[PDB]
Amino acid sequence: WRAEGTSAHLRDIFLGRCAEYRALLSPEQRNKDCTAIWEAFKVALDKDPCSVLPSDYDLFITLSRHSIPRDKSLFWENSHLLVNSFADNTRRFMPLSDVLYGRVADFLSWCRQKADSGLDYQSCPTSEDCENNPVDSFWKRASIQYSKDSSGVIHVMLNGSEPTGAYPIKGFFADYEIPNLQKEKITRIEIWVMHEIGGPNVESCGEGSMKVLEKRLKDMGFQYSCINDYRPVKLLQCVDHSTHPDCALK
Amino acid sequence: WRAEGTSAHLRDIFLGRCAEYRALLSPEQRNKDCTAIWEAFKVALDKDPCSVLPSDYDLFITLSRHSIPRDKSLFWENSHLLVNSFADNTRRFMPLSDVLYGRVADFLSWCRQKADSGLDYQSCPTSEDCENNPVDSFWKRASIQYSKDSSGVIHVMLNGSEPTGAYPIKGFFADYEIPNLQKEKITRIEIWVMHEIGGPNVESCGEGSMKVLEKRLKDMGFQYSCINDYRPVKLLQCVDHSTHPDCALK
Ligand SMILES: Nc1ncnc2c1ncn2[C@@H]1O[C@H](COP(=O)(O)OP(=O)(O)OP(O)(O)=S)[C@@H](O)[C@H]1O
Ligand SMILES: Nc1ncnc2c1ncn2[C@@H]1O[C@H](COP(=O)(O)OP(=O)(O)OP(O)(O)=S)[C@@H](O)[C@H]1O
Ligand SMILES: *[C@@H]1O[C@H](CO)[C@@H](O[C@@H]2O[C@H](CO)[C@@H](O)[C@H](O)[C@H]2NC(C)=O)[C@H](O)[C@H]1NC(C)=O
Ligand SMILES: *[C@@H]1O[C@H](CO)[C@@H](O[C@@H]2O[C@H](CO)[C@@H](O)[C@H](O)[C@H]2NC(C)=O)[C@H](O)[C@H]1NC(C)=O
Repeated sequence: WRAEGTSAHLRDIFLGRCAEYRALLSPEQRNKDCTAIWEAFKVALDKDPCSVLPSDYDLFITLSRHSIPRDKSLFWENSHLLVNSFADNTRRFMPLSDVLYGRVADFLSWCRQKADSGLDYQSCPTSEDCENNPVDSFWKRASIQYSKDSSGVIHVMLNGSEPTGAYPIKGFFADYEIPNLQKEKITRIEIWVMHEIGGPNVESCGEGSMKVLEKRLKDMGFQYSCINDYRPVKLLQCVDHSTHPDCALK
Repeated sequence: WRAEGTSAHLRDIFLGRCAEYRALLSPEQRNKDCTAIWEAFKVALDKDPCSVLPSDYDLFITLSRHSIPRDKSLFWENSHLLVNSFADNTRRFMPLSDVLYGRVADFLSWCRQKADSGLDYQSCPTSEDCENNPVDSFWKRASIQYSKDSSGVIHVMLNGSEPTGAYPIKGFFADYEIPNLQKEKITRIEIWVMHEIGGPNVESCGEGSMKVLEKRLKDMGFQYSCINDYRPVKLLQCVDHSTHPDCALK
């Protein structure tokens, strides 16, 4: 397998994240069974590492699903760490990694061994090895739910320093989230194209892949907007480059 | 008991945090038994809620102690959340909450029932209810170790918008950390007096309690320096006040 093996102490990490997250929930939605949720998630670790389908996690989602505040969704591509830091544990926004079912598996890996009941800690199948692997199917399933339950002002953070452009036509956002957005409960979509401090400006709003994205969104009939280096986020990137001119304050 | 009761699912949270932290540990000091560590922690947990002494956590400390990178220590007062954010999980600096034994208890609460073998999820004793309570003796023991194991350039983040002054002459830093710093392995102490954006400038370097802190450190023989609103941290504060004039860029 050409990808990371399952995360060590997966169960403990999972249950822990689940426990801590419950605190961030509203008492009316606070009653979540972390053991049951782990139990349903665990089903994929009992199948062939190349035979797990998104729907296999339907029960898992059912047990952990909860509502997302209006205007709090934050989608993204190529900006994982910045999104988590900016989202600041649901304080500012609530990206998929700050929603119960996304929180418990964020950055982790998992998969059973090819011909054995045990978990493979050596490596796990990538999309190339086989399409229906545990981790991908998990995220496809989780992305869909996240898209379906999102409402109001939709935010999206893209990387304008990514060599392949800010918008991947075959990414999770393009294949599993844009299609699952309930247009009826979405007021508008606002893109933030971020660039590395002094970093390369491969694409900015309205250029290259961003034209492809914008077209699709408008075609689908969405009020749309785009901001290069959205300030709050730029300020956060700047924390690590205080002396750089782009970060100098008045 | 006037303090918060013990955190729900204390064990699951503790084990999860411990498990996750292991990854952030150097391959040499990655050998940590979380269950063991939890069991040692539980030794102080099962005593009378007002009969727990810092010494009661010696085993726990022994089993979870690990080195702190030279020049990466970050002490503080009245700026817990900001410190946790800036440190950004051992990436920039390594505050006590980013060291194994601090990370497992950060923000949590705990104590056994006045008269029963079960944990009291109703309330826990505060400093006034009684001195030797589980939580306070914990941070006393942890603070002492963190200080004992710090070296290089010592950093300290204080809140200059604190009504009562930046330096609490009776806080943990003054009573349990400053006394345990090892001068022979410390180069200098640098303080960052942070003020709320727009917020009040109750005290700045060289004013009020800051004069006391400076004088104490100097009488002890330390090289000392103080900075008002250390830029990197200021920028982080600015993330939430992007439009405020103190946060405008060039
Ligand atoms: N919101 C999300 N949170 C976490 N992982 C996600 C999310 N959406 C999709 N994923 C999947 O995360 C898996 C991990 O693969 P990597 O791309 O190596 O890691 P990463 O740190 O998530 O990098 P990114 O998403 O490309 S910036 C992929 O299968 C992603 O498609
Ligand atoms: N490095 C540390 N990490 C976490 N808690 C600490 C640390 N040093 C001391 N404590 C204790 O944290 C406990 C929690 O009390 P609070 O002061 O209400 O919370 P807090 O979030 O720590 O707020 P602060 O310290 O005033 S900004 C107190 O018993 C503190 O003395
Ligand atoms: C935005 O994309 C850039 C380019 O891929 C990321 O920066 C690269 O990060 C990798 C891994 O850390 C490095 O090997 C490259 O050298 C980096 N290139 C540059 C120009 O910095 C950047 O990390 C991405 N931003 C976010 C938030 O994920
Ligand atoms: C620095 O100290 C100030 C003042 O004690 C803290 O701000 C207070 O925070 C409470 C709770 O959030 C509010 O109810 C008060 O209105 C705030 N006072 C002021 C003047 O803003 C502030 O949180 C501290 N900073 C940090 C990083 O902990």
